[PDB]
Amino acid sequence: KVFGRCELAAAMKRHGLDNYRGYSLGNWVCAAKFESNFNTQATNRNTDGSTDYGILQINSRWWCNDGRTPGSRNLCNIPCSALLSSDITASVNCAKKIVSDGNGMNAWVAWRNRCKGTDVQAWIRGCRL
Repeated sequence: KVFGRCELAAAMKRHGLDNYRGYSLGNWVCAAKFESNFNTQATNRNTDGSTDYGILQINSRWWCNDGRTPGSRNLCNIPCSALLSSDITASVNCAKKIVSDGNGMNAWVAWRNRCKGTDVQAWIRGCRL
């Protein structure tokens, strides 16, 4: 499922992401935009053999099990395929664990390079939240 900007904002808000660990809703929507272009089915292979899954491009080396990343930890206790679902619950729950890890949203490269320090409030403009 490819989410609309405001549709995703509302879904993330309902799932408790607005201001989670101090990150306003705009940050999460911006991250999703640049990580997967709002597509829940996005997957990307990394040079180290691990794969990024879903709306927030969560990595298989540490967070989910995809059966093909040797020596990986499954910290979110879920199969990576669960992260490609149209229901973002699994992605959100796992994202919460990642952002609490210590590096905050810096864990998401696209966020660090394209959202951090920008007017993230623009990502939720016009939305009925």
